[PDB]
Amino acid sequence: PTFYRQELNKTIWEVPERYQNLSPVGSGAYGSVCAAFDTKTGHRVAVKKLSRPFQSIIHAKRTYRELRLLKHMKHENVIGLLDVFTPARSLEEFNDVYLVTHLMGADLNNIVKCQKLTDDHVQFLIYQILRGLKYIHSADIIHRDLKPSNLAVNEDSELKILDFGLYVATRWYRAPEIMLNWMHYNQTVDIWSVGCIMAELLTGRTLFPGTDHIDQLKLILRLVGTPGAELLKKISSESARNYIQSLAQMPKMNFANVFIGANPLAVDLLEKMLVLDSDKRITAAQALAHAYFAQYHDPDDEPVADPYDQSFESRDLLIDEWKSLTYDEVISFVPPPLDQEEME
Ligand SMILES: Nc1nccc(-c2c(-c3ccc(F)cc3)ncn2C2CCNCC2)n1
Ligand SMILES: [Ca+2]
Ligand SMILES: [Ca+2]
Ligand SMILES: [Ca+2]
Ligand SMILES: [Ca+2]
Ligand SMILES: [Ca+2]
Ligand SMILES: [Cl-]
Ligand SMILES: [Cl-]
Repeated sequence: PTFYRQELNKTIWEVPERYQNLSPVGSGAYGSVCAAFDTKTGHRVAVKKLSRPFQSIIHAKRTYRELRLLKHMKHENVIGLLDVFTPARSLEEFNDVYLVTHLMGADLNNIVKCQKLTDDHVQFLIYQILRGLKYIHSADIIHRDLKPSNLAVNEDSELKILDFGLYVATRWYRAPEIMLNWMHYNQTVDIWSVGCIMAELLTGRTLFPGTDHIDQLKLILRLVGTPGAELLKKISSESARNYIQSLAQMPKMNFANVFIGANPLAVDLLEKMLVLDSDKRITAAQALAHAYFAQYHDPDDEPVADPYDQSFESRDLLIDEWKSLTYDEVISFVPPPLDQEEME
């Protein structure tokens, strides 16, 4: 392919002539993103240029991690790859990596902001998040920082999870076990986040808008009640445990009185998601079977992922080894068919 250069976001992008009309649409994880027109298929795409992908072993391994992850993800509610390219003609000059996916014009904050969503619409949005999470969780991949700005949405409210498995971030949607650095956690950290997202879609208000980690924990405990001693097991820091134990005891609120006027099935699902005990939190696959999603649920169209080999995560390799491995993954990429779906 012939490449061309264009300055975007104050830096030179070098992309195949196939991709035209590049225009910036914001930052992504470890890179920045432009919308583009794919002249081969007439489809709109998003191209992410990774920022300094091989500057250090930290960048180099995270570049490999992201490319491996995105090459594996093949689900309608999860960001995957249409293309990956580099202007380099050999490994020796390989220093830049561009990732291509279908263009999604918005994030979930653009949906929930200037509209009173209907309950049927909220169901569809949360259903899609859970379908994507069932898939990634089935490959032992967790998001850990799921939030509206990590949900890409198009003009028809079709949604994809992004930046899973990977500047001041909001902590308002993080699972308490993550926010507070608890010793053990599981895939249901992401279900807590779904509960906070869903609550906000139903009420139009952030569920736990804490000003710091302590204020956020206090807001959480006001809703769900103070935890038992069993939960202290999870917390290494004695001062943190002593603090939580020292709090005046609070009962769990009845969610029916918090989410006044919501579909009772929505309230019931929130009660199952917003539990402090992560071993008692509903899973994505269980939530998909909940009656709240009855009109959308379809067991034939809620697939799991092929096994994903993450053995590389435990390995320390040299920068040039990560770089060569990443180059191999760029070269071996097989673009998917344009049409991968059939009528049910
Ligand atoms: N507009 C749009 N459409 C699809 C994806 C993205 C995207 C990507 C991304 C990831 C992988 C890839 F291969 C290509 C792009 N990373 C962050 N974002 C956006 C997520 C919403 N806020 C703006 C940036 N942006
Ligand atoms: Ca990891
Ligand atoms: Ca169906
Ligand atoms: Ca088809
Ligand atoms: Ca379609
Ligand atoms: Ca069927
Ligand atoms: Cl967000
Ligand atoms: Cl701790």
